[PDB]
Amino acid sequence: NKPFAQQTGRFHTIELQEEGSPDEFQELLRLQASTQGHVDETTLARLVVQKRATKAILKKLLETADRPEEQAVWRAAIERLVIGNTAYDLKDDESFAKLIELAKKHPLEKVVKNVREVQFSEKVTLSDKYAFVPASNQGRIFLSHLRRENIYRTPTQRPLSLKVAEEGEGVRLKEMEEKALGDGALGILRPQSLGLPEDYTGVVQVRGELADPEGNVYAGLKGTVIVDPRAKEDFLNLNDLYRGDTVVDGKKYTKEEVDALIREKLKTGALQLNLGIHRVSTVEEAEGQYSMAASHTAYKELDPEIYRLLEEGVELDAEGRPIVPIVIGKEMAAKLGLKEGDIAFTFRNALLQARVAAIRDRLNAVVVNQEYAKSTGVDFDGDTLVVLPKGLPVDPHRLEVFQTLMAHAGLAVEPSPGELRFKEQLEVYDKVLARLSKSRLAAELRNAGVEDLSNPFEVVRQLESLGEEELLKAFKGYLRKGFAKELGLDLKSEEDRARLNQYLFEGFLDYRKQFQDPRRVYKKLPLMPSAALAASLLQVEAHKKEYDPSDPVALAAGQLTTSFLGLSEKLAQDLETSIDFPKLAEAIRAYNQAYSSGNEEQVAKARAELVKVLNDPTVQKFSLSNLLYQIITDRKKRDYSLRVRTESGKTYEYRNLYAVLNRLMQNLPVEEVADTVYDASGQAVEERVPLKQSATRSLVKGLLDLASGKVKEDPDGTVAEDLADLPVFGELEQLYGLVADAKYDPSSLKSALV
Repeated sequence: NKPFAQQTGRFHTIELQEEGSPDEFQELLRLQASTQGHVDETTLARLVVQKRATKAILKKLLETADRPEEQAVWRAAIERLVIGNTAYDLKDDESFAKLIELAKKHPLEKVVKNVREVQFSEKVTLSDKYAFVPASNQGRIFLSHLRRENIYRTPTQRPLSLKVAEEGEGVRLKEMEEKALGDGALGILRPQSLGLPEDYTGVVQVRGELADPEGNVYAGLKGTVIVDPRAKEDFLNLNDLYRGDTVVDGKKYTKEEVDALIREKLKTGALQLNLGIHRVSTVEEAEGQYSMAASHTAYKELDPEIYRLLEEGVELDAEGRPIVPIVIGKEMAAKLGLKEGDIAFTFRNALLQARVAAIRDRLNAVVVNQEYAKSTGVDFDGDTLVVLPKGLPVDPHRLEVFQTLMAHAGLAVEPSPGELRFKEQLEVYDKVLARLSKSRLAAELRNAGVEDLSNPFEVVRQLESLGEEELLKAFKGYLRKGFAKELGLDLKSEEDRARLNQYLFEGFLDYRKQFQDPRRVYKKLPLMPSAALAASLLQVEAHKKEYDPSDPVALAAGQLTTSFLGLSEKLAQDLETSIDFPKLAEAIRAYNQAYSSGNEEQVAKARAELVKVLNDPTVQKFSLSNLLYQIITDRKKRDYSLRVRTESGKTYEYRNLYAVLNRLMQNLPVEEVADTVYDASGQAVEERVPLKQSATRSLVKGLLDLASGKVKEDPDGTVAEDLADLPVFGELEQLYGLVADAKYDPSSLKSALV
């Protein structure tokens, strides 16, 4: 309902972009289009984030001369401010006095127009949208800026307060494997303890913190919990909380160092958990219905049938479309007309075929194994799965297809077959089957309608399907004597005999209820040779780097550069209308076949065919489009870059993804907008970034005082044409101070700005 900053009180929040006012960053971004990609987006982003934030912090520092002890917290979001020639070290009671002095005597947009430098506190955490600063200086908040924005900017409803302790009544803090309850998941507590309607049974998405009476907060939490009355204690996994890795009072405290501090407070019974609910998992319609996704691993304890069910593999159907075990609720199973064993479909708000393996009375999640839906990138912090009925009015894609496209685009690589869930059992069965097929008993079976004896799950099914109890005792009795010999068990020894029925039935035959063909049910799904190929064709990857953690602009600057994820997505859709998915699919199926068991000529020819479909320009651009969308989405957290390795042998690094997106769009070569160029092994052959930066600060200065007449030149063929008639122009002028120092050769300005 409102930001967890405000529902908890930790931080004060000031907005960075005012009411409906124009996006000055979207405008600067067409300096990137005019220069054909030779300015630096994240520098443009910096100038904007420094302006927007300096203005906000002043305007607050003025509306807050009346609430004057609340002002003092905003004072220390800015250390030193250079306006004109005078410099204002706000820590001085002197300088600060003077700063608020001129603050009133001149209107805001003129004070900001003149700030030449600004340095922010370690205390202010800047983002694309807000400036957060902590409420009281008394305590200390042991998490990094990235995580404060992560945890505290989300809207949650009114925050609860739960006791943490190890013995007694409260919440307990186990120390298990990381992600042990699934990735986005960080705890299992009872519906009652966080105040939900009696015996709720689902998952709920929270934004909690872990604090003490004195105002120190040691870990913050972001993700979901699993609500369930069937579990005994309310417990949070500690290794899934965000703690440490930050600098309190000049020292970095590591994860490990803060984890020590918690165990010491926890023992003293002075450690709470302030938790805010953000969305409670209903089951609501979409046809189709959907709710949140839980990992089956968070059920080995409570309801281990669910755990063990989704643990025993996924089966590829006869056409290669994986069928994945899910577990749905009563409500859902109703409205969508499904019962145990029904094949449905599911996708995250790739479209996979689902096999219902269970139905529960009070469940309102959709519980899946995550390793088998990694192809729909399900994330157990809030992601929702949709289920559609058995009606199947669509074409669900093959494992090779998308697994091959996903790989061509750097988001998966070497051809491995799977791990068969039933490997050793099926070898035994094939040894026995040799003899069975020769026997009289096999003639009897084929006379009663069972022709193909190769699928034991089918022979047993098709039997009990049609009468034939005697032929079933005979088939079941045959395979006993068979496996017992095959495994050297003595069939008389009553504990050796219970070991057969343990191996043949309990471990093998009974799974005929979940799977259709044992020969196609996998423990580790395979990697099709076409996708290992597809990945060797494009050398595109998403290289990780953290935003400078010392400097609070880097992140907010970074988040502004995300603000065209729109165009990255239209590029994908507009692109995919072209690709003939028919021929893509056949060319892949050709290769994977001719790979597995094919002659030498075809493993040659199917290779050259698929390759020519994969090197097709519209395919390459489609896959490259898909990568960029992931990178841009991830730059909302880290300084990710694109890297590409070309026929030159060299690899190019990009963090100007808006120029990359334009070049892809207008079918221009993408290499000149690269930031750094590396030499095969050799690195740093060309570092283009420092040039691109001071160029940016020049062109901005140009664009600005060309549009305002301070340059006697023709603001006409240029991007300054009509700028000064536009609302956004009043905004851009508030960042003239930060680009004043720059210089530009006035002749070549008209050329740059066209």
